[PDB]
Amino acid sequence: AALRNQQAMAANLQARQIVLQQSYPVIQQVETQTFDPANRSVFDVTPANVGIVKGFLVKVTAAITNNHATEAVALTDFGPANLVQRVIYYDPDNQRHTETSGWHLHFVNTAKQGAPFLSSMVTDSPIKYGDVMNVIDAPATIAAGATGELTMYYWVPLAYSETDLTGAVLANVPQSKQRLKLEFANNNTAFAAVGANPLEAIYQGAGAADCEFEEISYTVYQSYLDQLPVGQNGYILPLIDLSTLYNLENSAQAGLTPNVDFVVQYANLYRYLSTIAVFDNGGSFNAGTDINYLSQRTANFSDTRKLDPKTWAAQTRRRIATDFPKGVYYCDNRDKPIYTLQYGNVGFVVNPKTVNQNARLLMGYEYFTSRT
Amino acid sequence: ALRNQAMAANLQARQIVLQQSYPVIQQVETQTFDPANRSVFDVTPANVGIVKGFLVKVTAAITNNHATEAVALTDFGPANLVQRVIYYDPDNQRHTETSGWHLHFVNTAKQGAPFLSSMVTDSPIKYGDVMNVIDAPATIAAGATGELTMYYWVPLAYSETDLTGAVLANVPQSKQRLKLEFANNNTAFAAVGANPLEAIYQGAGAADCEFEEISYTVYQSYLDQLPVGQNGYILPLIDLSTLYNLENSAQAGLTPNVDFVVQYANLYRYLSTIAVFDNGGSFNAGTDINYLSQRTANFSDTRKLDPKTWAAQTRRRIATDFPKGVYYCDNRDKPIYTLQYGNVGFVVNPKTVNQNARLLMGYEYFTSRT
Amino acid sequence: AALRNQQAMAANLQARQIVLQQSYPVIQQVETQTFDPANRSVFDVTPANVGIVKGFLVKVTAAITNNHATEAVALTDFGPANLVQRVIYYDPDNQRHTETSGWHLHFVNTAKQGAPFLSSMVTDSPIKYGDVMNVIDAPATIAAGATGELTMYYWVPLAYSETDLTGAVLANVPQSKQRLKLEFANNNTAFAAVGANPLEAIYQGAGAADCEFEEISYTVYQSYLDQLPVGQNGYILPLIDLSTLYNLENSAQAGLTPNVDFVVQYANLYRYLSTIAVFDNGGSFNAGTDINYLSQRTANFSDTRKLDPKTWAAQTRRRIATDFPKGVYYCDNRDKPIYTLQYGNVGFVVNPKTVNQNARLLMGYEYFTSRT
Amino acid sequence: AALRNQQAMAANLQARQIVLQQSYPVIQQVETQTFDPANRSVFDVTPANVGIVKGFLVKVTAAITNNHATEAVALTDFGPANLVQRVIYYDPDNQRHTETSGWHLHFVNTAKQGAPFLSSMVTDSPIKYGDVMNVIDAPATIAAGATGELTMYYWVPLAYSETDLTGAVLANVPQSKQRLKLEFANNNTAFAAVGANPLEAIYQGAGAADCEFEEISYTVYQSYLDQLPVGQNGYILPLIDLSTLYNLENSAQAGLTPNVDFVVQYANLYRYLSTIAVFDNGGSFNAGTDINYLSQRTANFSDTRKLDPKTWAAQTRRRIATDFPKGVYYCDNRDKPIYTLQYGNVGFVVNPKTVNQNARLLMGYEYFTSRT
Amino acid sequence: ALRNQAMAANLQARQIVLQQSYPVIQQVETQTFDPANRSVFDVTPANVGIVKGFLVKVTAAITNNHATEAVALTDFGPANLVQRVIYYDPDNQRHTETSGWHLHFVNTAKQGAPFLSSMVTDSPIKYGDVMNVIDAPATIAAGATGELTMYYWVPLAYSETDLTGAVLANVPQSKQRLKLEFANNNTAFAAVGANPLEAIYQGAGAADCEFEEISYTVYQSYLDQLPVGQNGYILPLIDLSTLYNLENSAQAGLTPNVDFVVQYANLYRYLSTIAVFDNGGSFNAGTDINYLSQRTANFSDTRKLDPKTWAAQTRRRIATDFKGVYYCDNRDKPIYTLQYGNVGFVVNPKTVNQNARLLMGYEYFTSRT
Repeated sequence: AALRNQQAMAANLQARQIVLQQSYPVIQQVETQTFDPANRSVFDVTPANVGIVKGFLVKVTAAITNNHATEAVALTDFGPANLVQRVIYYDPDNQRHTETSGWHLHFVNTAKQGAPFLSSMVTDSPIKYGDVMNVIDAPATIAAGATGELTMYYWVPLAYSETDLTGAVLANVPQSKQRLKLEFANNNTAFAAVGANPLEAIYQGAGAADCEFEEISYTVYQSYLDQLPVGQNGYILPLIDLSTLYNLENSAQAGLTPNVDFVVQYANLYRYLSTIAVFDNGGSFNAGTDINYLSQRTANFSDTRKLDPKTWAAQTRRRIATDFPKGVYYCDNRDKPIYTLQYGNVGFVVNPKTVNQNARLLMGYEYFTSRT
Repeated sequence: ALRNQAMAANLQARQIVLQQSYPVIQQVETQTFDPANRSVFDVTPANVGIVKGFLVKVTAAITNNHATEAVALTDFGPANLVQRVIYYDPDNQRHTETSGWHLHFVNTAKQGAPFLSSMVTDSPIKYGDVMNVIDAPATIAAGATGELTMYYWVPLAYSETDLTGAVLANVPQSKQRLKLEFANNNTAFAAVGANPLEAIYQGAGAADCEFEEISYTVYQSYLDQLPVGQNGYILPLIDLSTLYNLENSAQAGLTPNVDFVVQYANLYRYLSTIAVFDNGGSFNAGTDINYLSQRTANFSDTRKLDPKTWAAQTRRRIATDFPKGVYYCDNRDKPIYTLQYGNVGFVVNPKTVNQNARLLMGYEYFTSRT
Repeated sequence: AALRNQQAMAANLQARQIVLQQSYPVIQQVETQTFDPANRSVFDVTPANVGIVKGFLVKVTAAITNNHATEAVALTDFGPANLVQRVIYYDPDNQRHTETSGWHLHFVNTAKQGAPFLSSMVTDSPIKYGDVMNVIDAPATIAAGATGELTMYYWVPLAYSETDLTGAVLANVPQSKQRLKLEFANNNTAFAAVGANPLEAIYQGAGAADCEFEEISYTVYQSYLDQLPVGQNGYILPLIDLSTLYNLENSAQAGLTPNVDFVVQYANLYRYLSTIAVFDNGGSFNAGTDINYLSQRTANFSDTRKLDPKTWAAQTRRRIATDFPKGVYYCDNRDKPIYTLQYGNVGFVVNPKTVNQNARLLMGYEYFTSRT
Repeated sequence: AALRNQQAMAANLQARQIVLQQSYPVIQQVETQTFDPANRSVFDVTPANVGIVKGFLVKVTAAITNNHATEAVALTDFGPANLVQRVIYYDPDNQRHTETSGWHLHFVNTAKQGAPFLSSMVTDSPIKYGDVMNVIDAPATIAAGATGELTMYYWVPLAYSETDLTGAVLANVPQSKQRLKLEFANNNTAFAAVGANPLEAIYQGAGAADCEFEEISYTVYQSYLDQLPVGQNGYILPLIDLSTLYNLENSAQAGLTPNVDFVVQYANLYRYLSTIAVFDNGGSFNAGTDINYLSQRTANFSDTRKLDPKTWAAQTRRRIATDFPKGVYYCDNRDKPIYTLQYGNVGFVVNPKTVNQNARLLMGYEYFTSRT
Repeated sequence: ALRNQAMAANLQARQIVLQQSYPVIQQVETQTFDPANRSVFDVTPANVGIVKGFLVKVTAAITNNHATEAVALTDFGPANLVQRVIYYDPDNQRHTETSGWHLHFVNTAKQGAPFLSSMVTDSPIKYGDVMNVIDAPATIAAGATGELTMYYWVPLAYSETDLTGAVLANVPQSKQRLKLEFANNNTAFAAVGANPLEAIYQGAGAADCEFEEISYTVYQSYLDQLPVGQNGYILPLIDLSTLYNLENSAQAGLTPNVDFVVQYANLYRYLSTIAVFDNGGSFNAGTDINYLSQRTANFSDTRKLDPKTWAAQTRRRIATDFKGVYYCDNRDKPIYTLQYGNVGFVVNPKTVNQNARLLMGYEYFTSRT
């Protein structure tokens, strides 16, 4: 009783280690396409069915021309992170894993790297290191009549990390394809007029109505483990890792009122590793000034980290070495995931100071859950 | 496992009862009233033989006293003439406790077509909607009075041939209780922009609509002349010690693109599930949903489907679609039965979630009186 | 002698019942794709190899634009049922089961449901039931310059029904894939000009030459039984059910002449459950007026149901509660399948009243046959 | 000792024969697509998992328009053979087999046929045989403003031949898909300007910059053996044949200097059946005039066929009844494959007479090697 | 299964016969005639040794007597100099019964290139069409006379090394019958717009074309000096009791986009199939066909292919194409149903003209039973 799982854990970990030691990691291009967003913006990519799939690195480039006669546009807070609006992955058994927004996926990529994802840090080095290759790049502004070039990368995870295969997918089933759906930005989502909500946009400004994509291009690279190890009983595989879902999902909630606790409940069964809360205060994104405090509480009137916005931000600076954009708040629960079974119902709390019309909290979650 | 013997006996006894007794449908009560004065009634069934169910006939006259604005039927319309029903047997045990609209949708699921409806055909012979069995004006114009008729079947027995859930009432004098809560001037009419879920009519003239009166007649269906044997009454003991109930519940906490899971309880054998996506007062034809499913912990989904494909399965069951935002799931041949609370859940992954969104659940299940 | 089969029958039925009682039914998505028919229209789907496969529910959607400057097009009699031109299934042993046209598969789906497949019946109910979800839908006409949206569903059967597993497929063989081939409509088959044969088309009219698909999308859902029951001798399985083929096939025959019996022979060995005969009278499809009578006869000059077209149609109204489209005739032989061994050669007969140029009978059959 | 292999050989050959005698050969379409190279040119085809796979016949058609106002373009030496730039195949175990250029695959198809692949020979026959069906076809020139239509076929081999199953693939593993990757020509590879290197191009000429594909279409047909024979121990299969890789691969080497032996070493372990050497003399392809001689030598200063270009070409005329295009040299070692273990290191030699800037030798190899 | 023994013996006997006997090709008959008077001839072969086949040489002079219009060769051209052939062995059993054009196409399929053709090469040495073995003027102008030469090989034995189908004729005096029906003034010339299937020339001057004369010479190929053993003549009994025949048939009832299936009979082991799509007198290069295939009931198609891909397989067999003529090689694994129609040849037409039909041609083995 319960000892069977203690054994299962060791067997799973043992097999994971053997797989990591014996297999060979491969990153391979699976598809590349250049398109005009005016014609199409939704794509369904069919990755290869080889060994254990760890994730996908998605490269996105775009050329945007601001055709306005006189006015410019400037990057929104999320900018190129909004080149992909939504990403959804389905495994060979047609089970959904990650299903979230490009901006949420990007903030998690940053959280897991411990710094702005794939960024180039600035130093005093006289040797010419720096932003040489423009891996993630977008012009701060695009003047009237100008064309800007952007590059963005997203890592869509299946496995939790390079050493923790929890969430990985065994794609060996012939005739049963995986599916990576990408819903890209287009001329209706990428450009926000002055005064409009910039949340999902790339550029905002007085020239927005005349901005257009010349083209968008994407290349999907699939990362997997080949040459899987075989034993007496055949393929040595961590069964728990491969039967666990590691997913990112987002949601939206409204109903905030000044000085009243707004509580977003965590669902049961899911083990929440991180939580992101974006306070879209009716299109306004503020640097903590519209919030009294944020917290996580296990009901029973018990906060584990009720903090003023600046102190909450301080905890985040310890995790990613900088602040997330205005109105974006992060919470790390990786070592002790929020799990309602072992702590009772828990909720994420925001007590707003100021609430504009159409205010809402956009939540992003990272979690583990059993397939069955 | 002396169960085989128990079940074998139960089934034999059921057949003898069906073969030997005689079916009776009898009026037990009629009443006319004004919702302004009262809307909750406790009907006392007759204690005779084996009770199978109650057919409740409801008629109403609604007057739109507005000066110039009309109102139109909501999606549920006359199905909201009864807001709730509750049945207590002679032993003080509750069976069904649910909403009028859920009861109606189950009546439809069990019939295999919109309950007591008249199907349209090319027949030149004048069959058709001759008797207006379930009927309500599509609109009631300013100053007009509309006449409505609605029927509900409150089941105790599962069907005419399966007496599981039936109630033996020749037994003690202890009374049965059939509680009915009717629509009133506060629930029947929804203003433009208001949630129409529980209403009968919605529109610009709603504030000035009112019931002229409501009338109901309850007919009790039972088996009389029960067969007697050596030890006495030949009765299906399993059938009569099992409860067949309909129940509803409400759940909230939906978030775009995240699986919203409503856990099934253990002990109950769930025959069907209905989930209504009240998206903050808006009812959409699947466009606000990514997919629906039924899932077992650590064994994934047994039917994760897009909304149209989910609707396709329902079309095979009732020959049409349920109203907008209403989703049905048939598990009659293999009832959801966890044994462990929440081993199985009903899933809805929403595409868009408005303010005050929630899922209104409706269940049909069997469970032992224990 | 012959008693071994009487036992085999009981053993087969007993095992079928155990399988149905013990296994758990599952319907799961296996593949979804959106494509432009101008680029490709033939797909080979590789389903999953899990337990006993009962069939596939195929969802097909499409957007069609009529680019003609002035003329409209209208649905043909078959309409969206022609979104799939042909379907062919191969089991793990590479044996072919169903191999037929989308229209034939659809008429059989209707015959087995007892009403137009997945249709919404019209009633006097004031409660808002009806065509709410547009499960099978297509606009009656597409005007010049307009775009119409269509949805179609086909059930590709392996097992005869949900309770009769005859024809089902055991897909447990690792490395031996099943194959579901779908040949979709395209810009050359979907649109018929005025006067052209509408048989295989979706729309016909004066604007046909300028009609085009914007896109077609399909999703294949696989229905199967999981958690198969095990006994003393291992897996309990109905061996006769799993070694019998339940197939739909179609063919074409020509050579009709006014007032002369046109006879299409049934082959031996096959047990024919139903027969569909479409009188493509040179592109004209008539409501029985071009036929004297139809029949089934066991040679030896012996008709079992020689009937005038209206009386033949009456028998069909008893089966599907309405008539099949113009020129489509149905015959139910489910309780007593046509089997030449037990009745001698048998043929399906049509004695035409009028025969246009290029007249032919398109036959559709539903049958059971032994793998070996 | 070593006698076990002598037995294994006989068992393998015996089983191969049984398989060939008992199975039934099938060639079946698996996928067809029409696309615009401007949008995409790389495709990953998932073939069916049925029985023993022998190879794939790939049909490619294209429409090319020369939009130049005044100048024409003419076929390069390789022409339509460059419609496919690269082909790569992976078996169910994710092991790579052929990985080469379309031109190399085509020259090997020719070598194995004993004449230009799928060509129509010219004869004096008065009966109208000839190029009736244009199986492999391309207009010699495409004038300014004209559109040309091309058809090309490639056979991608797994099995060595129809009677020698060495290299064939057992594709029965459910959930483990094979993969046939095709990288097609596009508007950047198909058209060479005057003076540019024509190696990978289809057309070259003064109108090249304005040439474009209207479309490219491909259809993949899979050839396999069905109804595999079963014995006492189950499936009768040639284990050596099925565990041996028959692959084509190509490479590039530079560093040539006039009158000096340029040697390309053969790797160990591989059994080389044929060698192709293309002398890309800085974009110039000459009919032997830039070469002193070619040879194969087993190191130890020992040539087995050191020949002047015309005599080398004479040996090739005995194999394919004509010459390969300018600068393309072929060497048949089928009966006695080059194997470094049994002959020591061996190399292919070219001693150039003239060497232009950017000269290089493009090598194409056909070989057998053990999976393990 | 004493078959292994029978086959083992048969094969050994065949090899002894091939090793010990001596091949002979001998003229048995020559004749010149005017098609206006007669066009059907019954040639009597010599009854000697084991007969392998007959080489039939046909020459003809055609005069275009039209005042001003010419005619041009049809697609089959001189292959239509013989309309039909029928062979009866000494036991009154028929072997081949087919058309001259089908016989010619099989001659080509068996050679692996256009029968008795001269391949063109870059050789400076003057090899080439020196002897005009099979030859016919592309056109015959008004007032001109053209000279034609055609050869046909009527096989009994399957090949020079496989005596299956050969005939033992040293046997009874009972005569063999090689029946030949030649083209005549009514079949050789097609008017513009008329079906050219069976014609040699077609064109505006056709009505006034005529044969000046036709001549034929039949050469018989056989094995003499048969080996004798203990019991007597050492003979491959299976080879000599098996018939190797070519036969043709016609089928109609084609409809656009519908599978047209021609069933194969049982008992016969079909080595090859030829299907000619006579689309109402029009012969197209695959453009009127969606696909062709060979299919087994309840096991789908073994080779459903588009017309060009079907043609590609044929190019591997005869080094050229294959208009409207389609070939299928099943030599290594002959179509053999056991049940009539278990297998069929399929053609799904794209366009069907009036009077469309498929003209089938078969090569098969079957026991004398």
